[PDB]
Amino acid sequence: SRSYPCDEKKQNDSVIAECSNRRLQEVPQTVGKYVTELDLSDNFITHITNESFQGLQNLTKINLNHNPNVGLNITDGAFLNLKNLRELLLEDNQLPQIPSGLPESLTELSLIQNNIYNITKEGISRLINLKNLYLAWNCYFNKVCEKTNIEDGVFETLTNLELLSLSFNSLSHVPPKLPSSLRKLFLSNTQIKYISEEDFKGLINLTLLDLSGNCPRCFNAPFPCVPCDGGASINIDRFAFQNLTQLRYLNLSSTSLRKINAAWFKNMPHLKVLDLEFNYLVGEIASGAFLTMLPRLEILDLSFNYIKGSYPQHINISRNFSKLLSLRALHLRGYVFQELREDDFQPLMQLPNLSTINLGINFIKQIDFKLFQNFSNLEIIYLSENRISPLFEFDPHSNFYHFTRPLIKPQCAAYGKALDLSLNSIFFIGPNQFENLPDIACLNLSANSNAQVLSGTEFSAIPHVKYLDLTNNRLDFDNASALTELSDLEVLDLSYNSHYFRIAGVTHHLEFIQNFTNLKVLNLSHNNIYTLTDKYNLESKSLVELVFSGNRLDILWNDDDNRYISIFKGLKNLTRLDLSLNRLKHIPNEAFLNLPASLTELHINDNMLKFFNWTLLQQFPRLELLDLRGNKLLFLTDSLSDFTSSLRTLLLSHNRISHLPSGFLSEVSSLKHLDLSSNLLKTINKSALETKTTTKLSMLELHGNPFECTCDIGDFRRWMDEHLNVKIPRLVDVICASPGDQRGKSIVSLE
Amino acid sequence: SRSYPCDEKKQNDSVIAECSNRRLQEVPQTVGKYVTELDLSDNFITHITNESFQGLQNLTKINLNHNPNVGLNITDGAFLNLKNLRELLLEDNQLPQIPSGLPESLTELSLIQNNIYNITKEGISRLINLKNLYLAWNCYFNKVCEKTNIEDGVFETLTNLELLSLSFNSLSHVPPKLPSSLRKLFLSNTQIKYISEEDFKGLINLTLLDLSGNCPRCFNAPFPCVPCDGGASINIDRFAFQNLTQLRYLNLSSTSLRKINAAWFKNMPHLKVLDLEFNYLVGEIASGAFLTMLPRLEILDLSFNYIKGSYPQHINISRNFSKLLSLRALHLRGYVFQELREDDFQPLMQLPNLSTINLGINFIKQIDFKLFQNFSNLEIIYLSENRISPLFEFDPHSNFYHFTRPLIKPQCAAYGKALDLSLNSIFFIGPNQFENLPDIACLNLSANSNAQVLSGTEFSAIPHVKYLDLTNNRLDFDNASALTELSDLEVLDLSYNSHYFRIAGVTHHLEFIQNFTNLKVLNLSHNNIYTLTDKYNLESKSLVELVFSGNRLDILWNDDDNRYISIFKGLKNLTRLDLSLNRLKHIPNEAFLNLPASLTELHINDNMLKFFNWTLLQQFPRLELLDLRGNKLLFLTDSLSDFTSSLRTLLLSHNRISHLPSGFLSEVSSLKHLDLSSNLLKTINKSALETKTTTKLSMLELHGNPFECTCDIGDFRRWMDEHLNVKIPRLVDVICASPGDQRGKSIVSLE
Ligand SMILES: *[C@@H]1O[C@H](CO)[C@@H](O[C@@H]2O[C@H](CO)[C@@H](O[C@@H]3O[C@H](CO[C@H]4O[C@H](CO)[C@@H](O)[C@H](O)[C@@H]4O)[C@@H](O)[C@H](O[C@H]4O[C@H](CO)[C@@H](O)[C@H](O)[C@@H]4O)[C@@H]3O)[C@H](O)[C@H]2NC(C)=O)[C@H](O)[C@H]1NC(C)=O
Ligand SMILES: *[C@@H]1O[C@H](CO)[C@@H](O[C@@H]2O[C@H](CO)[C@@H](O[C@@H]3O[C@H](CO[C@H]4O[C@H](CO)[C@@H](O)[C@H](O)[C@@H]4O)[C@@H](O)[C@H](O[C@H]4O[C@H](CO)[C@@H](O)[C@H](O)[C@@H]4O)[C@@H]3O)[C@H](O)[C@H]2NC(C)=O)[C@H](O)[C@H]1NC(C)=O
Ligand SMILES: *[C@@H]1O[C@H](CO)[C@@H](O[C@@H]2O[C@H](CO)[C@@H](O[C@@H]3O[C@H](CO[C@H]4O[C@H](CO)[C@@H](O)[C@H](O)[C@@H]4O)[C@@H](O)[C@H](O[C@H]4O[C@H](CO)[C@@H](O)[C@H](O)[C@@H]4O)[C@@H]3O)[C@H](O)[C@H]2NC(C)=O)[C@H](O)[C@H]1NC(C)=O
Ligand SMILES: *[C@@H]1O[C@H](CO)[C@@H](O[C@@H]2O[C@H](CO)[C@@H](O[C@@H]3O[C@H](CO[C@H]4O[C@H](CO)[C@@H](O)[C@H](O)[C@@H]4O)[C@@H](O)[C@H](O[C@H]4O[C@H](CO)[C@@H](O)[C@H](O)[C@@H]4O)[C@@H]3O)[C@H](O)[C@H]2NC(C)=O)[C@H](O)[C@H]1NC(C)=O
Ligand SMILES: *[C@@H]1O[C@H](CO)[C@@H](O[C@@H]2O[C@H](CO)[C@@H](O[C@@H]3O[C@H](CO)[C@@H](O)[C@H](O)[C@@H]3O)[C@H](O)[C@H]2NC(C)=O)[C@H](O)[C@H]1NC(C)=O
Ligand SMILES: *[C@@H]1O[C@H](CO)[C@@H](O[C@@H]2O[C@H](CO)[C@@H](O[C@@H]3O[C@H](CO)[C@@H](O)[C@H](O)[C@@H]3O)[C@H](O)[C@H]2NC(C)=O)[C@H](O)[C@H]1NC(C)=O
Ligand SMILES: CCOCc1nc2c(N)nc3ccccc3c2n1CC(C)(C)O
Ligand SMILES: CCOCc1nc2c(N)nc3ccccc3c2n1CC(C)(C)O
Ligand SMILES: *[C@@H]1O[C@H](CO)[C@@H](O)[C@H](O)[C@H]1NC(C)=O
Ligand SMILES: *[C@@H]1O[C@H](CO)[C@@H](O)[C@H](O)[C@H]1NC(C)=O
Ligand SMILES: *[C@@H]1O[C@H](CO)[C@@H](O)[C@H](O)[C@H]1NC(C)=O
Ligand SMILES: *[C@@H]1O[C@H](CO)[C@@H](O)[C@H](O)[C@H]1NC(C)=O
Ligand SMILES: *[C@@H]1O[C@H](CO)[C@@H](O)[C@H](O)[C@H]1NC(C)=O
Ligand SMILES: *[C@@H]1O[C@H](CO)[C@@H](O)[C@H](O)[C@H]1NC(C)=O
Ligand SMILES: *[C@@H]1O[C@H](CO)[C@@H](O)[C@H](O)[C@H]1NC(C)=O
Ligand SMILES: *[C@@H]1O[C@H](CO)[C@@H](O)[C@H](O)[C@H]1NC(C)=O
Repeated sequence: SRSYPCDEKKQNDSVIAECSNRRLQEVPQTVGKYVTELDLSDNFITHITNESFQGLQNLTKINLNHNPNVGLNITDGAFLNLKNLRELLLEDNQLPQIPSGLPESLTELSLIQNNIYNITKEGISRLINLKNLYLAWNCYFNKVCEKTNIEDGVFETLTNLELLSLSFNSLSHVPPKLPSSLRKLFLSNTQIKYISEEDFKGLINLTLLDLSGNCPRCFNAPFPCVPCDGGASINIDRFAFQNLTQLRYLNLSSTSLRKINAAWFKNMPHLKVLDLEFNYLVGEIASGAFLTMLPRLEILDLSFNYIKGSYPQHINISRNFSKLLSLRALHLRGYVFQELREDDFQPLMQLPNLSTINLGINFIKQIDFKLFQNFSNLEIIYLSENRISPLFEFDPHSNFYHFTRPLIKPQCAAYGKALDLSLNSIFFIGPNQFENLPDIACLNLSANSNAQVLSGTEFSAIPHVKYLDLTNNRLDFDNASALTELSDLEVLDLSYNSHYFRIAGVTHHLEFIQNFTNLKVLNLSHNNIYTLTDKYNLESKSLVELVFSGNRLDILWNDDDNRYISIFKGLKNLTRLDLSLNRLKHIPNEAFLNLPASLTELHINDNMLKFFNWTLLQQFPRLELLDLRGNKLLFLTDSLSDFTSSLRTLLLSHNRISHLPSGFLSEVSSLKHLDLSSNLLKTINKSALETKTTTKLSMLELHGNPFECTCDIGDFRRWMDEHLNVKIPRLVDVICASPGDQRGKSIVSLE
Repeated sequence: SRSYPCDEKKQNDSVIAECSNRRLQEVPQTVGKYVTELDLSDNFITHITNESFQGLQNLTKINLNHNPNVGLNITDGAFLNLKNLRELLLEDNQLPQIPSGLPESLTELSLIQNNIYNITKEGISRLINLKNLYLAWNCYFNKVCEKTNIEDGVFETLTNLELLSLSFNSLSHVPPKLPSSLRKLFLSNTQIKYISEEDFKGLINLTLLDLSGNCPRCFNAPFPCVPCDGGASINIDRFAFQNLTQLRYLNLSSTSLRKINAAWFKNMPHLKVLDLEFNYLVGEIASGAFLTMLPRLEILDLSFNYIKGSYPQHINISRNFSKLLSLRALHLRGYVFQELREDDFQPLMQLPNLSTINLGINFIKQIDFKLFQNFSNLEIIYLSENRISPLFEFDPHSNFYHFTRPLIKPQCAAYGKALDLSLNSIFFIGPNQFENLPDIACLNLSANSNAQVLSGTEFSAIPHVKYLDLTNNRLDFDNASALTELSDLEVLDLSYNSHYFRIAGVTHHLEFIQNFTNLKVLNLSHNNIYTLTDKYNLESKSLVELVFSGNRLDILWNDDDNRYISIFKGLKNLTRLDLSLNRLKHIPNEAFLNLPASLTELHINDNMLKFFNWTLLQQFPRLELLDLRGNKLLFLTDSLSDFTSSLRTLLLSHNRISHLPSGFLSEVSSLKHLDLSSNLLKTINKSALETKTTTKLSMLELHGNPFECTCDIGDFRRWMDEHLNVKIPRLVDVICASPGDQRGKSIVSLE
């Protein structure tokens, strides 16, 4: 009753099977007949008939995507026997045609990233229960392909269809006779140079229209890009939008617009979000009649509208921006101006809800920072990637014109008002740098090439910063009072400040750490710390988490040196310590005993450790997680039960362990998750995993071990059959290296 | 007659065996009896008896360093049977004593890095042929160890001894009764507070004396450091040096000297190198009477004399520096001053021979650069690691107080006068930055945080730069005219300028490359180049070498994009191309065929390639070296000789190849060096390696293949004996992965 090759899961009272990435050459017939969802994606399967899915009654969803990995053949009516089938995902299979004989039970069908140039009534019209249909990315860029032929009224007969995506195919015309049920319609990069009055008429319900990339703006495009003749603007009929009163989302990005007709929006009182990126809008941003027509708009994206070859002193914002009442986020990137003056943003200052200004990639040399104060609600000021100084490669499921991730890390933003100045030129913070700013809880100074010695006065004008990102500078920590003006500081990120730490001759002072009452998280990673001046110890009463990865503890804890022996002992509250990537061959016993006893989580992974003294765990009563992955360890104690009562998770993967000690797990009742994968194990003995008392072990990962498949391994199989409460993942990757005839086979199949 | 386990090399008409790092548990009995030198270092050997070396007549040299790797037991008289044994290297063996009954034939004995606390007549005084004796690093730092007992008169009887190294042991006094034949005496870090008149009295042959680290300067020490009481200076009697008239080299580093007694040098006409580092000499550097005593001095190291807690405006250089008329290099690092004024260096400007001035690590904010022109001979101006703005962990065989590597890369300095500005704050190069400089052939701007768009005017004042290091900046290459003012430019390093390259939205211009008539070497590595503006090709008629590693050719050569297909074709002179670390899964055939036909050397290593089209090698008539290492490749052609006339070296290591096709070594007469190491080969059939016609192959690397050890290998073993002209290195590392009873065995030992 151990599921193979697939893994069985429990989700919303329905059990699902994950067969993905298992190197399968066909549809496994061992799939449990009770499964409602089946993921076959990323395998070698070359064929599908009506015999593949047999016996599966309740199956509602099948993922066949990315098959074969590195010419999928589907028969006519291969899916026909499946009555309960809802969602079918065929993406990236090199299908020359829409498969015929698809069931009429389909509510969702994704053919994305295939060779299909023909949308036919024969394959489509019969399925009337379709909600979502994904045809995108069949013909695009420099791919060898044909123009998409859409047979007349192929879509007319799906009267339930709420979503249609034809994006990234050669179309040249909006398809006629679209069902009035359409909610979202994606026409992006379809080569449609003209939008008529007739095109969208029947759609009274449209929530979203994507016309983007038709007559694109092609200068400096990171994809093969073909403009309309002379680089003309897309032609939109004055009345093209008259009948869309429900539109929430309009994507006009990269349509080469020099002009917005305000009457496009006349009939769109509720428009939420308008994507205007990659057009020529500098003229419209300055005048902009259409901005009077957008009272409910929450998100405006004007990014990359810059005039080629122009570096203007200031950005010209129309007073009519003040008419955008509901505006939440304003995105202006790639406008390209020299200087931000307080009076240039005047139209934005009265807007009640505007929480976000995105000025990224403007090459801005200077900003009058007092201007953000005069706004009302700003929670996010994103200045990243400017010149501010002191004083298939494309994911088909992603937005094509910008990244969709948060501008600021959620963990920083959740503290309060956020100012992101990262990837700029502020190499020295003077006395007046932060004056007349709002009360900033979240500050990103990352990547400023800052070489200064922070003296304790630099942040006085913004004392309430909780989260400070100083990463990727060259900071010189020469002052014990550094940063201590921020008394409320919770998270401090010092990563990638290695510049001065690497020099033995200059002085290094980390003592300021102890001066914070509320400091919770400190990241010291990749600083190359091997030496400190006069004070060898880190000390904090508050600190919870310390990331020390990417430093040299191999030097600090060198056998001939007593000085750093207590380096972490003074962090009295510490529950999480990351020692990874320290080049550690061995940790001196006394050094390990000096780690804080409060630790619940300890990462020693990705070092060179040949040696671990397990006895020392006796001094860490709270330790739930020990991560030893990526070391050289050849040996396991047999005594672990007397070393720890607390250890829940033990990660040993990618080590040299050749053997599992008799009664390895005897009496260790704490241990839930043991990862033995990617080791030297030849086999596992009877007495190895046997215990008389209770055990909560729920997961054991053996994959990547060179098991000897002779009868010696029989007992382990018998252990596996006896305990099914212990989950063993990727059974297909648990593989017999010997005997010669068993090579490549899974250890779960044997005489 | 294939040598095992050692590899036997021919050196200066003699024969040496390299046995190092072979995991040998004891001394091999198979060593050729004609070998003059034997390196057993870094093995597991735990025992040396008089039966270990039997049969070896002419052995002059034995290296036992680092055994066992992670207590070497040497029996009394073990080495006695070796009459011709001269050099014995016993380093890092944890020897508790000097091994008794060593041969009287020893000229050189190295006991460095052991546990020996007693130097006795029994172990030493009988070796009267000793020239070099190394006892260093036995007791030092926080190591648990004993003060060194040196038995009275122990060295007295060694009348040929020219080199004695006692450094890093606790001595407390110079040993009495040293032989007058001494040339070089190393007493560093021996805890000697006082040097009397008697200590060196009779050594009239001494050319080198090292007293460094005695009464050390401990502030900011990156090792456990114990100062003399009160941090006081070493006490050197006025007459301590009076008889050493031959002294060339004196190391006084870190002796805590406040004052230098000029009479120390009264009798030292030959003194060439003086090391004064890590003392408190700022006063002496200003006054400097002792300088008059050193007109023959070539090298003076004053580095790290800074006064604690002091950041003076100017360096104060005594007029008496003008007296050093033989000075070649002056090292003043870590003096710590703000500004370098032309007058400050006056005393140096008439020194005829001074070619090197080292100003590293002073935190200098500004220099008046015109001063360097008043000098006479300056070839090396080292300004690295300053504040300049726009206008066991210790190697026992290395210098303890500074790196000995060249200040400037020799490839760069060879061109002429060098200015090294690396690791400063020059973030913008203005019109006057480089005015009044000498004719600078070699310029290092690395790690200056420079974000500018170089327009072609920045270097005009130093138009003759041959070698330009721009690495580790954030350069915005926005101008086709960049650098073109340097018309004689030969080597250009742009590595780690990825900042703006990684942003798709900004413009990227590499066209400037073509404007150089003499450009030879170009490093573009780790720039993350995935997109360029309007001009997709790199073109030069001059270029010989191009390093493209760490870029994205996976993106540039993506299937759906034809734009970069010719990217390297326009480099018509190119013989060397590095395509490593481009994340390549495969290379489009036409993209490959557009690689310059002139290539003699091509590196595709460390990509993701599963496919290589060998046929395409036809278009590369000059290709000697193909580097495929670190890929996923499963497949070799059996037709290879059809595709290449020229291929000398083929590196296949770390790939997926499990099989060698029949009749390969047939007809390929060009291939001397083939590396198949770290592949999946189970065996090699007869059929693989046969050829009728000649085969020039001189090396074949098999290590790391899971070899099958049945009689099916006997075919290959047969081949190996029948060709001794093909050397297979690391034979101990060519190891059978089956049968289970044959595991770990080298393939070279079997029935
Ligand atoms: C022009 O502008 C318009 C409007 O801004 C863009 O429309 C958006 O397009 C993107 C990308 O195609 C859509 O993003 C995707 O949304 C999918 C829909 O998810 C819905 O349902 C799920 C679950 O039922 C909900 O969680 C979710 O809230 C939605 O209600 C998601 O399924 C996608 O997620 C998957 O892919 C991403 C990326 O790989 C992964 O991160 C996820 O884990 C997951 O695997 C994705 O988020 C977006 O929905 C569209 N907006 C609207 C309103 O529908 C156009 O793309 C744009 N044109 C171009 C060419 O840029
Ligand atoms: C310097 O070091 C600091 C401190 O570690 C780093 O900052 C932390 O980075 C880690 C990731 O490395 C963050 O941990 C992750 O947080 C994500 C945020 O989740 C929030 O919201 C979700 C719901 O969406 C909640 O579940 C969650 O409680 C949070 O409220 C999580 O999504 C992540 O969980 C996933 O990944 C981890 C493994 O990475 C799994 O264990 C989880 O099961 C799950 O799969 C993860 O927990 C952490 O939040 C950061 N902390 C802070 C203070 O910001 C810096 O990144 C580092 N700096 C540099 C340069 O590296
Ligand atoms: C105080 O100052 C004095 C004077 O500067 C220093 O004396 C020097 O000390 C260093 C390190 O001990 C010596 O450097 C080593 O010299 C060895 C001897 O080489 C001689 O013979 C070989 C051929 O047999 C020639 O190649 C060479 O030119 C010499 O004639 C070298 O063998 C060493 O190189 C080996 O080790 C290094 C480091 O591991 C490797 O990089 C090399 O590849 C090689 O494996 C090494 O170069 C130096 O010779 C001394 N100078 C003199 C004139 O004797 C003191 O070190 C200093 N005190 C302290 C504590 O720093
Ligand atoms: C950007 O890219 C450039 C161009 O590749 C890099 O600069 C080159 O880097 C390599 C080092 O990787 C240099 O090649 C090496 O040259 C050494 C110089 O030796 C000189 O002098 C000796 C005599 O003392 C002569 O034998 C020789 O002809 C030279 O004149 C050699 O010692 C090296 O040989 C050793 O290593 C190589 C493998 O690396 C082996 O093939 C050899 O057998 C031997 O073991 C090596 O050949 C090259 O000279 C540099 N060129 C220039 C123009 O400087 C940059 O480093 C790179 N930038 C960055 C930041 O990475
Ligand atoms: C301060 O600003 C810097 C620079 O803008 C921010 O660094 C950026 O952080 C983002 C989000 O974490 C990174 O994006 C992510 O990269 C990872 C790893 O490849 C990927 O898994 C995610 O999906 C996402 O793409 C981005 O790489 C990084 N940029 C650089 C150049 O460092 C930083 O996050 C900011 N700090 C705060 C507190 O927000
Ligand atoms: C310009 O200045 C920079 C910075 O000072 C120089 O970079 C430095 O180059 C040296 C010499 O190659 C590097 O040291 C070497 O490191 C290797 C690898 O670890 C080691 O095997 C060698 O023994 C040697 O010590 C050093 O890492 C590097 N420093 C930094 C911070 O990047 C550069 O060489 C200069 N360019 C020229 C033309 O001189
Ligand atoms: C040779 C190095 O001597 C120690 C040192 N370390 C630093 C440092 N990390 N930063 C500095 C910044 C400005 C001025 C001096 C220093 C400095 N200094 C110089 C001094 C102020 C005398 O300590
Ligand atoms: C969103 C930016 O689009 C193109 C661009 N690329 C760069 C660049 N690599 N560098 C710049 C430096 C100074 C001023 C402008 C630019 C610039 N610019 C701006 C502009 C001058 C309009 O091209
Ligand atoms: C401002 O936002 C709130 C919700 O956050 C909403 O109730 C209100 O309608 C918004 N005001 C405007 C002018 O849209
Ligand atoms: C830190 O810097 C401030 C300002 O330079 C200074 O007043 C204070 O003395 C410094 N503290 C130290 C050196 O620990
Ligand atoms: C210890 O850590 C916890 C968790 O963050 C925190 O609530 C508590 O205040 C800390 N103790 C001290 C002394 O700051
Ligand atoms: C492990 O540490 C203990 C101290 O609890 C010590 O007695 C023992 O020697 C250590 N074991 C090894 C193998 O070093
Ligand atoms: C030193 O310089 C003078 C000329 O300034 C030159 O004649 C002499 O040859 C040089 N000496 C050495 C040893 O290079
Ligand atoms: C490069 O810069 C120079 C100097 O500013 C300018 O004259 C020239 O037009 C620029 N060339 C370009 C933009 O390619
Ligand atoms: C081609 O390379 C060789 C070797 O560097 C060089 O001599 C020659 O000048 C180069 N050709 C041109 C056109 O510069
Ligand atoms: C190898 O390249 C040649 C072009 O000369 C092409 O005909 C052949 O199909 C290629 N082989 C493969 C497997 O792509």
